[PDB]
Amino acid sequence: MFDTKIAVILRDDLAVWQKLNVTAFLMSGIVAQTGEIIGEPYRDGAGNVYNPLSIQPIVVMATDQEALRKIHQRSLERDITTSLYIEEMFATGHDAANRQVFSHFSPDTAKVVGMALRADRKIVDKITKGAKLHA
Repeated sequence: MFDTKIAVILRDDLAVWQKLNVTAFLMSGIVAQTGEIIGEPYRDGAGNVYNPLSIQPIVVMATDQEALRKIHQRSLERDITTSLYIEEMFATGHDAANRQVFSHFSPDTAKVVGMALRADRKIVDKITKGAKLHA
């Protein structure tokens, strides 16, 4: 059990492939930020070894555009550093280009399609208010 909680919030209108793509990228940021979540390697019944994974549970949620905006706004207000993915980042597969386009928007104008955060559990619940757990 953990002081913190990991949450991923997606824009509900995304295609399923888009939700999976965004989740993958958001989580890469979460691991980069807190390498301590990675555990021991997985080992199967034949002696095969696999990547170690997050030891901490990950809650996935979805909501609408304007609801995702306030969640974004709440996280900044609470001094949380988040992973963030905007709609325009679907237009290229290049880190430099996507970081560039990302810089063209602010929280009041961005079209956020996903966000992930890891923060003290009570804080996370306040930030994510409104969002629905994903089906």
